Amino acid sequence: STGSATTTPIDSLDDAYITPVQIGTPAQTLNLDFDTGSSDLWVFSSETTASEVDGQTIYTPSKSTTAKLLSGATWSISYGDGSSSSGDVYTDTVSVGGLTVTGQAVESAKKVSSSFTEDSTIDGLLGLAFSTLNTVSPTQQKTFFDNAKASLDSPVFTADLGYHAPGTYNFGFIDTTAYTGSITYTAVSTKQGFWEWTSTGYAVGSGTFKSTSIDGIADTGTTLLYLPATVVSAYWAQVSGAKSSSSVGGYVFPCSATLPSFTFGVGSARIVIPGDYIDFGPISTGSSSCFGGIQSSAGIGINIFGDVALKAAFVVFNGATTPTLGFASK
Repeated sequence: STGSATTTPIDSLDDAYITPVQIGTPAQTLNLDFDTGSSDLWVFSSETTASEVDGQTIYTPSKSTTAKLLSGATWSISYGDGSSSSGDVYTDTVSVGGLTVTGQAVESAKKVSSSFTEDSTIDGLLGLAFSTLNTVSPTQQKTFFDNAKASLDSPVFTADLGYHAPGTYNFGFIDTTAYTGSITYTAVSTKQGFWEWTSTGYAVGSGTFKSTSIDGIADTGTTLLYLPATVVSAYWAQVSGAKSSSSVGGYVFPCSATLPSFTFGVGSARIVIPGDYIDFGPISTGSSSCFGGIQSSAGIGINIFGDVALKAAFVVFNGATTPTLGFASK
């Protein structure tokens, strides 16, 4: 089997992407944030504290003839940005782009933090990291991909995120029309439960490539590119007036600037992030200070190849017995 679904930016900045997901019988379609940095499929629901729901579409398990309470199971998750959610668990039928999993754990939120409430466009998350990170207790649950894998034509999914445009998540096949040149594959460590890999270096604009190993995670659920302070300083030094602002929470730059590109290495291959992808616009409405899309990972504890990086590539998440990651230009 295979599946193919369009993923759409939630706003004009590509802050996140939403993908429609069918849950239950008859189908209830919710728009979920596919997150290769976590491993829980959770939704706003009829159980979510009413004051914490503001415009989201909810899953109502009592209206699904295939929903079953997973008795005794609870979940609770905290994300790198400080947001969180928790609740109980149902199993139900879940379909993405025509690919159906029966008995998928659907984690129903009883509580969500303010950032989730305030984002009316995201109805929940669909985790695509390794199932070892799943938070359900006392019986850990599998991700949608893990459940689908054996049925797929090939044990892979691909992320093809757009810049200010829709893109695609495919399951079970590689669309050879969706990228240019060849796909370069690179090793993955699953030790921390992430799609963790090592970039071979970087360049700033038309500058020379610096060969250096940068360990990080491919994370579709993180907006920006978080890299070591040395690398980030070298990038922003090429933008007149750019500076790190403790008050704003990162590097800012004059909105009048033209940003240089940023290149990262994948083995001997190179992925070029155009300068425009690194512009996250005014820090506040009407400001002439703009927020940068490359930020320091210092104090996160891990480097993160978030959407800024991933949307410059066609990315293969290869879930074979020994997982790997592939990157192609597009």
